[PDB]
Parts: sequence; C-alpha cells; structure tokens
Amino acid sequence: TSDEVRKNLMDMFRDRQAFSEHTWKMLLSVCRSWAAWCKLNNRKWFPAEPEDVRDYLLYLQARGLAVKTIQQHLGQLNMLHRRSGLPRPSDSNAVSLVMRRIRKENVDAGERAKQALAFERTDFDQVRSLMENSDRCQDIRNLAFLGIAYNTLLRLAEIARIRVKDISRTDGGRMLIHIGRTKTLVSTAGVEKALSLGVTKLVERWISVSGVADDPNNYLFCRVRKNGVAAPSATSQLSNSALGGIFGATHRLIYGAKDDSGQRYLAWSGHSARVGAARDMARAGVSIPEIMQAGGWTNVNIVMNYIRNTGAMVRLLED
Amino acid sequence: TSDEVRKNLMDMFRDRQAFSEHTWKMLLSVCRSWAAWCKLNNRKWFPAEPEDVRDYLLYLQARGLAVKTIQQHLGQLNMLHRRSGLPRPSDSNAVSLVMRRIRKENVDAGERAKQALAFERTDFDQVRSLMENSDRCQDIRNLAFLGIAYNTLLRLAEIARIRVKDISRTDGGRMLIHIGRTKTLVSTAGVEKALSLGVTKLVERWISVSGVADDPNNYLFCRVRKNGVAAPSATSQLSNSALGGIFGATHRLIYGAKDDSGQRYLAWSGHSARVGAARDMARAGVSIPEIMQAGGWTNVNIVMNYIRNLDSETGAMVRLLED
Amino acid sequence: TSDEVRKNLMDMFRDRQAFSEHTWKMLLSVCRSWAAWCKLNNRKWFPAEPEDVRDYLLYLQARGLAVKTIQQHLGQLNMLHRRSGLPRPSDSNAVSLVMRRIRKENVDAGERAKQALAFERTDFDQVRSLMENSDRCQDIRNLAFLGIAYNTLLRLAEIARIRVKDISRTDGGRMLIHIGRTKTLVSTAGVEKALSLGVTKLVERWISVSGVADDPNNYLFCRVRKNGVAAPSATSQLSNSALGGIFGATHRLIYGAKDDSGQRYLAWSGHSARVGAARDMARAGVSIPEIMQAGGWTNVNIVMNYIRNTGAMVRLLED
Amino acid sequence: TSDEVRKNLMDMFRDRQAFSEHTWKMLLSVCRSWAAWCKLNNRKWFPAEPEDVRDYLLYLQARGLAVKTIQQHLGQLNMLHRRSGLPRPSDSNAVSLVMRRIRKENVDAGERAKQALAFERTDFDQVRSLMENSDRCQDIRNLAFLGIAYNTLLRLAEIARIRVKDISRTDGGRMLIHIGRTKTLVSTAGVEKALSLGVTKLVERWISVSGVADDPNNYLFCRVRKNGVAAPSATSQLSNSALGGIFGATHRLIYGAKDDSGQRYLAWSGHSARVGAARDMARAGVSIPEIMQAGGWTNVNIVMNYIRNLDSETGAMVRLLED
DNA sequence: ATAACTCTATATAATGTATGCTATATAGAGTTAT
DNA sequence: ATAACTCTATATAGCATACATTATATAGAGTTAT
DNA sequence: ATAACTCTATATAATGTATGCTATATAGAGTTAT
DNA sequence: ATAACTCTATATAGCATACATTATATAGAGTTAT
Repeated sequence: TSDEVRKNLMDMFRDRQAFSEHTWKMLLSVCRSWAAWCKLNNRKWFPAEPEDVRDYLLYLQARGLAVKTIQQHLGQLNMLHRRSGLPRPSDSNAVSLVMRRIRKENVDAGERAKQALAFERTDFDQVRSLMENSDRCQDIRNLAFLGIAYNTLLRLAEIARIRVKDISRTDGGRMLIHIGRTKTLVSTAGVEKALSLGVTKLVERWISVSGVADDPNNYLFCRVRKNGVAAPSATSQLSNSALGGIFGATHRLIYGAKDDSGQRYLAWSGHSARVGAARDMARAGVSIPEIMQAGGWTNVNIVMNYIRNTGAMVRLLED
Repeated sequence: TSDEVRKNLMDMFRDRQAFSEHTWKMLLSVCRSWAAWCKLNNRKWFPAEPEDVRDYLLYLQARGLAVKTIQQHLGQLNMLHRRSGLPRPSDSNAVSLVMRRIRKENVDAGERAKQALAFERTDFDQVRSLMENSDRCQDIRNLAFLGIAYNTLLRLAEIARIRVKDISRTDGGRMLIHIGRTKTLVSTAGVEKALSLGVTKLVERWISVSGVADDPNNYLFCRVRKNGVAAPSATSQLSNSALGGIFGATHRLIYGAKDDSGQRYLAWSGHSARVGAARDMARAGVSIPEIMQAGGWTNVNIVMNYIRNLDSETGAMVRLLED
Repeated sequence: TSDEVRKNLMDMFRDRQAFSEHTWKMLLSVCRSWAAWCKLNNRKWFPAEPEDVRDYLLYLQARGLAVKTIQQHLGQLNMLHRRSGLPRPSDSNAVSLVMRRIRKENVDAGERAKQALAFERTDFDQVRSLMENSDRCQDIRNLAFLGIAYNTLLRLAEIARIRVKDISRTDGGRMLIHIGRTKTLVSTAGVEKALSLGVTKLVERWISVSGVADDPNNYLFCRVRKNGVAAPSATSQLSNSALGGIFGATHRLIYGAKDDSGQRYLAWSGHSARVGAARDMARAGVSIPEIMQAGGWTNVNIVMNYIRNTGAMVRLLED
Repeated sequence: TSDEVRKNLMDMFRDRQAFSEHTWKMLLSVCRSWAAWCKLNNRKWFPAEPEDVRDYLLYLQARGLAVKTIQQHLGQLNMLHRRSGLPRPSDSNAVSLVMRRIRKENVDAGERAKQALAFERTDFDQVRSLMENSDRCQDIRNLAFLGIAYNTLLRLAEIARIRVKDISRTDGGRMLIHIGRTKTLVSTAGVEKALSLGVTKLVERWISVSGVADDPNNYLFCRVRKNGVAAPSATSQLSNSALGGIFGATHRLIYGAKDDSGQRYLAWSGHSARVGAARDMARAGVSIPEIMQAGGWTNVNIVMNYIRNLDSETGAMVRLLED
C-alpha cells in the first residue's frame, strides 16, 4: 500500500550496502534534481507520474545534457520505483517513447559518447623516459601508478584498493597484484594482475622511498606532501580524484596546460591507459580472447569500441 | 480500455520521432494489408484476435511470401498492440505455433535468403573498359560512382549525402573522403576513406565534366539529364533510387535485359560493390578486422555470408582431407 | 477447465507441424506406454497423478531401461501436461526426486550413455581404398555418402534432405552443399557444407552413374536396385534407416558380421563419422572454435565428449 | 499446508537416495545450527521467516564465517523450504539484499578463497630422499602414495577405492592402472593411468613389504599399525581421513609442527599433489587439454587458479612491455 | 602561505547479464590392536 | 515524347538500442602539515 | 525368389537456450526539363 | 598407554545434473521391381 512502499524503501536503506556508494550518490543526486523540478511546477515527486517524468526528461534535454545523463536520471527514478514495489516510469509509453525520441534526436544531431584520451606504450615510454630520473617521491609514486595503470588496466578504484599484503612474486621476481572487487566482479576468488620486470622495479622503488610496506594492511598508494614525505594509511586510500589528477598532471607535464574549451578528455584521465593498452594489444596482434582477459571484460563491445579510426583496398586497386 | 488505448495512440503520435520514417512506413503498410484482409474476410482489425492473425499469416505464406516478411507483419502488429496497451498476437499459443510451423514448412520448400550479386574487380575492370574511353557525362559520372562504392564499400546514403567539403586530397595524386557510417551515440562520429589511381582519377573527370566544384557545399553526385548536362545541388541528393539504378543499369549494358523470372537480385544492386569488395579483399586474404574496416561491420554472418562460396573459407575438414 | 484443456491440446494438434514428426512419434510412443501401464493398475492416464507417474518411472527402471529412456517418458508426459495448460508431473517432488534417484542409482551402478563407434580418416581411407575400384552403383553411392558424412559431419536426415539444386562450386571446383534445416537450426540463411576435391570427385561419380541431376529438385541420394539401376525422386528421400545401414554394411564389409551380444554400437552408425571427424580434428590440432563450426554446434560439451580415453607425467618424471 | 508439508517431507524421506550422503549431512548440519540459533534468539525455525534468516546470516558473518559458507547455509535452508513447499528465504528482498551486502563487505575485508599448497616435484624429490632409503613399512607405503597422487593427479577416493585387479604392468618396467574418475552417465566409464620408474617401482616395494597381493581383490592401500605390520582388505578402504593424513604428516616431517594460527591449508592436503602436478606440467608448458588429461577437469579457474602465480601465465601486457 | 590533497556535487561513460548439489579440509572424538 | 528522375508501396536483408547498476570526469570548496 | 529397400515401433543419444527496429530492393507511378 | 586409525561435525572448495525438444539405433514386418 503506502505501508508496503515505506517498507520496501526502508528495507532498501537497511542493506544500503548491497549497492555501490556511487549508486546511492547518483540515486540521491537524481532525486534532488527531480524533486527540484517538481517543486517549481508544483508536482508530486513521488510516486512519479509518467507525464511528469516525461516533461522532466525533455527539460534535461533542453538543459543540453547528454543522452547518458538523461538516461541516468530515468534509471534512478526507475530504480526508486521498482525497488519500491511500484511501476517503473519507463513502464509507460510516455516515458519509454520520449527517451527513444530524445536519444534519436540527439544522435541525429551528432552526439556520441566520448572515451578518454588514450595512454599507450609510447606515452608510457616517454613519460617514464622523463620521470625515471626524478628522485622526488611524488614522481616515483606517480610513475609507478602510471606503470600499474597501463600494465594492469585496472580502474582508479581498483588501484586505490591495492593494500601491501596483496602483492606477491612469480619466481622470476615479477610482482603479482591480487584483485578483489571490480566494477564487474565481487568474489573471493578474484584475480592476480602481474607486473612486468620493468614495472615491478618502478613499483619496488615507490614502496622503498615511501615506507608503505611498514604495515602490510596499508594501501599501496598514499599522499606525499610538499615536503616529499609520504603518508601511509591502512584506513584511508588515496582519493580517486587524486589518482586521476596524476593522469592530468602527467599530461600537463608533457603537452602543457589544456584548452579553455571546457570540453572533456583534453588530457589523459583514469580510463586513459585502459583504452590505450586495449588498443596497443590489438596492434600487436593480441587475440581478442586475450585482449579481453587483460581488461577483465566478459564481453566484446567496449573492447571493440576502443578500436576504430589501414587501406587494404587502395592497396588492392594498384595491382 | 478504449480510453487507455486512446491515451496510448496519442502518446504514439506525440513521440512519433521515436522511430524512423521507415519504421512508420512499414507499420502503416502492414496495417493497411491486415486491415484490407480483415474486411475481405469479415473480421475485426483492432484489436487483433489470435485466430484471425493466424488466418492472416497462413494467407501470407500462401501468398508465397517469405518467412522474414511474415515476421515483419506479425512484428508490426505486435508493436501496434504493445504500444496501444493490448495483447501481442505473438503472446498467443496459436500464433506462436503457426509461425513456428510456417518457418519449418517454408525452409523445407527451399526458402532461400538472398543477398547481393557481387560486383567484384573483374566487373569493375570490364565495365571500366567499356566506359573508360567514353565522352558521355552520365557515363563519366557512373564510373566515379562504381569507384567510390567498390573502392570504399560505402553505403548508398553516405555517397548520396556526400558533399565536396567532405573531399580532401591526400598522399600524392590520390583523394581522401571524410564521412559518417554510424548513428549509434556510443559509436563513431565519422571516418576518412582514400582513393586509388582507379577511383580518385575517375572522380576527377566527374569534377571537370560535371562542373560540380562551384559552390563547394556541393554534393559530389548529381543528376545528368537527357542533354547530358549536370545539375549541382547543395540542397538535394540523388535518391537512393537512382544509385541502385546505376547498378542495374550498368549490369544491363553488359548482360542485357532482365533475365530469369521476377526473382530479386538478378542484376547488380546498391550492395553489390561491397559484396565483391570483401571477396576480392578476402581472396588475397587480408584479415577479417581489416575487412570490417572498409565496411563498418560489427557482426559476422553478414561478412561471412559474403565470404562462404570462396575456396579460402572451405573449412578445416577440407584442409584435413587434402593433407 | 476441461474445455480450456481440450482447446490447448487441440490447438497443439492443429499446428502439429511446429514440432518434429519425431517429437510426435515419441509423444505418442510414451503415451501408449503410459496408458498401457495405467490400464493394468486401473489408473487414470490423464491428467496424470504424480504418485502414478512415479510408479511408472520406477517400473521403467525395473524394466531395465536407460536413464535417458526414462527421462524421455517423463519429458513427453511433462510436455503433454505443460502444453495442456496444466501442471507438469516433474512439478511434484514425488516425480522430481524419483528421477534424480533413478539416475543417481543407475549411474552409481555403472550406466553411461553411449556414443557411436567412431569413423575416422583411417577408416575412410581404407574403405575408399577398397570401394574406389567398384563399378557397382550401390558402392559408388555408398562411398560418396561415407565421403560426405565424414567430410561434412551432417546427420543422416540432413544428408537425406540434400536435393541436387543445393550443390554448387567454389571456383577451385569443390562442391558446395547448402544446408537448410538441422537438429539445431531452422533458418533461410543456413549453411553451405563444402567438399574436398577428393570427395567432390566421389560425389561427381555418383551423380553421373545415377542420373539424379536429371531433376534439380531431386534428392541427391536414392535407392539403387539389385539390378544396379538407381531410382531418383524429387518426392521421396532415401530412408533414414537406409542411410544408416550403409554404415553398418560398410563395417560388415571390413570387420565381418557383428557380435551376438545384442549391444549397441558394435558397428559404425549414422553418428559414427561425426564423432570420428570431430576427433580427427582435435588431433590435427584444430581450434575448438573451429572443431565446433565443422559440426555446426553452438556449444562445447558434445564436442568435449567425443574426446577422452598422452602421458605428460611419466614423461615428466624421467627428467 | 501442514498436510501439504507433511506429504512433502515424506516424499523427501522416501526418495532420500536422490541426494548424496554428503548433501544430507550438510542439510542436517545447517538445520541443527539454524535451529539452535532460533531457540537462543527466541524465533521459529520452520517455517523460516525472512527477517530471522537475515538475522542469522549476519550472525554467521559476525561469526567470522566465509561468504561461501554463509551461502551453503542459506542454500540448504532454501532447499528445505523448496522441498517442503514453503517459500525460499532467498526469494525475499531482505535476504537477497543482506547476502549481497555481506559478500561485498567481506571481499572488502580481504576474503581470500583458499586452495591447496602445491606438492610439486621439488617436494617429491626431497621427501623421496628422506624416506627413499628407509626400511619402515609405513614409510614405504607413504612413498608409493605420494607417487600415485603426483604421478596420477588422481582423487583421494579413487586411490582408496583402488584394488589390485585394477593394476596392470605395461611398457617395460612400468605399471598401468585402470580407474574411474567420473560419475556422470554422459561421461566416462573409466581410464588407464601409467607409472614411471619413480612411482611404479616405489609401488613394487609396497607390494613386497606390504604383502598386499595375496587375495587380488585386494585394495592396493591398507593400514600400517604401530608394529609396522600391514592389514589387507578387499572389504575396507583407507578413510579419506588417513590419506589427507599422509599429506600433512609428511609436511610436518620436513617443516615441523603446525605453524601460523589455525588457518586452512598451512600444510599439504589431499589436493596438493594435483596442484603441484599441473604447475610442474605447466612450467615445462605441456598444453591445457593434456593438462586436463592427468586431472579430469572440464572447467578452468580450477586449473587456471592453480596456474596463476607462474611466470608462464603472466599475460599479454607483460609480454608486450618486455618487447 | 601553500602544495597536495579531500570532499562533494553535477555530469557522463562502462558493463555483467546466477546456482545448488557434492566433494574436501580439518580438528576432534571414538576404536583396535599393539 | 522520353530520358532521367523522384515518390511509393510492398518485399525482404541487415543490423543495434532497452536493463540495472557501478564507475569515472571535472571544477570547485574545504583541510592539513608543513 | 530376392536384393534392397520402407516402415514402424520401442529404445536412447544429442543439443539450443530469441527480436524488433531500420535499412535496402524493386517495380511502378508521378514529375521536370529537354 | 599410544600409534594408527575411523567417525563426526562444521567449514569451505569444486564441481555438473534439470528443460524442452529433436534426433539417431536397431530389429523386424511389409513392399517392389526385377
């Protein structure tokens, strides 16, 4: 009823933890937005009315947001409802159709979802060629990060979760990094990302100069202050937002300061080395089956996307 | 209800830009046929009754229609009812059954999916020969075309839609063309196809002869009248009707009038150039992904269907039996 | 009700054709059996009672039939019911559990589903080495069949459905056989099984001596009478039961007449060359992905089964 | 109802041979624990209430139990209710939720699946050395064992269950053993594993010393008492308890008493021989399928989990970074 | 003062897609025969 | 008149957006040991 | 007489696992300007 | 007495049978052109 609904919602909040803190962050961000819009037009924000949700989506469209943004607003609203034991706004032709229409109209006007600026072996080689020589702590760290990012393809959050006790050895002396939870998998088995001899060195230097190994329950990566003194912690990771500045900083280092356009992907970012490595692998002739393991994907499309725009023909009509 | 339904058809019309022009055309076409048959056979067309749709699908098969076409028919009907809030005819055991049956019955009668007749290099050379040395404007134009289609495996629309603010001039006596063979948001924005001494050149003549490059906002391909005079347009493109024309027209020149009974793909169609493009590209074995380059393919049964009759694709068993 | 039930059944019978004639054959064979058992014990055969179906299954078990036999009886009964709009006997713990128990008890006593005696390149080579020389029509045919069976892996029914107009050429002059419906697929696209140069020859000789090509709508394979005169037909195929005797005959030819045991798979049979070729491919080092296309499978288990019982270890403890 | 349910538990008992002894043991074990907790915390154990099972699973996690063990618990409870006609606790949003949460919470605390400590060749040689030259019956017996397990990657049961009407003598100063590592109907009936100069021989001594071959219906492995006298049996096999014994016992001899806190896999277990078998077989890189030969594996995450820390399996990225 | 973060909120890209029956590990308690 | 189209309609071949969440992108405001 | 099937019934092995929106093909009818 | 087990119970790792049909296996009875 309304009792049942307050119970499904409240059962949700109880095991809040069954979902990513980001799901919550986005659930509440979308609700603010919606509730905001509803207040202005004197509309009931919950349960939501298809016709009202439809005006909202068009309003987002008109605000010039990305089809993916709009779909996120719709998905959170749909989650709120479904998880409530109620009908999903998408369950109404007003909402189903306006979404298709918005997408269709936006792409039939251009719009394509972006993907981070690639970070390939060449970029790694040059950056390393340049920082290798630094005795600074921040650099030793940053170079090890970029090394692990490109070598393993792990995502910011996976990397920031690596604690000292997750590192091992192959025999040949290559560092093995064991991975627990990922965006695609939360299991006890898990993975073991192995590092090349070169990258191992890089990582070994960081461990040394930093003293993180001091507590095996310490996170591999930590802050390093203006004074160059690291700041190990077994309780607080280096912030996702920091692991990403490393990418932007490094890029600033080589290519200088970025546009004033305000666009996205003017410099490398957290996904830069995933895109870049995936690719490098294709060129090398790595097997899709293999390119996919590298990235931990269980499917073929992202992988496909990261590869796109040879000349077999011209080379065929000049006999 | 009649009100739940009325609100539902109003939603459909309000957000009609939620489907392609084409989809709507097919929906309209199917309803017109279902409706005519329902009149003829004294039944109600909306809402659709399972037994009736079953009667119609058998009527369609008896009409000697393809399994894929009987699908589109149920398909659109299923959509109409879904988008109006009524039951889908497919959600009925009678319809689910008969469709099943019909498909088995038909494949067992020789139902043959068709695909385009390859316009491969042998064909490009031969035709290149006949029209190579001709002065006729429309003859020069049609050469370029068969060049941009074979050399580029580009889709019709993307050659029609083409402008000459999309045409560069790369690597030394060679052109290059910026395009867009996508419409997927999470896809590509466009690309850049190149041209050999084969194409590129041919396209030059069409540049001299057609006078095209005067308002470079100008589509590279235009219409050539009976006088052999060409009419540019930064506002109109050659219908996809015409470009399929150049393919059949050109097949006739070499092979004559039509041929065997009203078949489907008796001559070259808008797709022939890509078909033959790949086979030639496969015959010298180039690599599938490089093959999917010229194309834009992301599936395979589409490239592999085009690849099948070749000796290169015979399979492991032949390879084993022969040492 | 009972009306609804007579309507679902009768709707079934109408589009009888949506299922294999074998499904029907087996539906009715299982029903005879059941109805038979029910009459003896004075039981209502329909709707079936879980407790009654349970006694039936044990009775089959006691009759010494194979777990697969018993499961077939259960599946047909389940189909009858489900398709009737009624509960499936398997929907009752009495039936669900007795089935597990029967399987469990039968396998915990031995029982393993068989697979036909293999027919590999060696067997093909020897048989061909021997028949090659025959100017008889039956042999020319039979050798072409065995050739196509091993080359294509097609199943009896697929082979018996090949009409003359389904054969083509690669360019290199290899025969291409286009396949419509299979046990695993009923589509208009379909397949094109290609033949080796050697097998093509074999097939070409049969076509010649037989005059099947006389009507392109003729079935590639037909009877050949004691007098050696073939008997082409565009309406009647060579019987599945005949296409299989070819396998048993050929085996009788080389190894003589079979046991008196009454077992199954004493000689080659319709599936002999599928099993055999799959294997030959493994040995050659063919890629599973490829071994699977050969057989038209969309999965990996049958394929796996056809390969089983090297010595990497002994070869590892003799350093 | 209480009658629908009574009929349902009667069905369970009547066809109890529909599950393994083991499954029943686990079911019984789980209910005993769920029942005790329900008493303690004043709740009803049958039928299970969602909130209560939710309370119990949190109790189990707080018990510092593994995610895989909390699963078995819900799992058996889910089965009980399914086989009695009641709702499954998993079919509840509360239970579906908390289980989800617990798994994320635990993996994020370092939940580490465990696997066996490899008993590889270095270990077989070293131990071979220590016990090589010993006269002790039980010492000779334990050598053979570690031989049949490493050389054959055979399961415990299949070495216990083994007879000596299953043991041949192939290729010249080598033995061969017929077995059965399947139980799948649509699977294998059995196989034949061979032995090197390593094993085979060792097994000989156990043949001389143990006096085994007197009633060849005789299991190859028997018990060796404090007097060092061996007791054959064509009727009893060495418990799987004992064979895991020889593994730990033998790890202690080399490495001493137990070690670090009550962990799980601190010493060698019944699985160690297969683990190390594969790694050694992978280290000289043999081929996965040939690897799955010695084993019987049909999955991989089981072989590959055993393969992971090796340099051979490092992956494409390392291979690229290093030229 | 400030470098180097943290946090936090809106914006937008990226991805799998699921169990349940049966074995083993293991520490203890129970049993034989030495 | 017709070549040379464009529009149409019905026929069929060739693709690719809708779930449910979980994650990253980025600018800007707040925090802390130097 | 009979070889070589067909048929038919019981027995038992073998296998995928699914659409719906959007483009093209095509023959005709309609339109311009030559 | 204890070595050497076997039994147990609770803990966890490693697998693999339940749908819905569609097909082949095989002996034996009936069919037909020679």
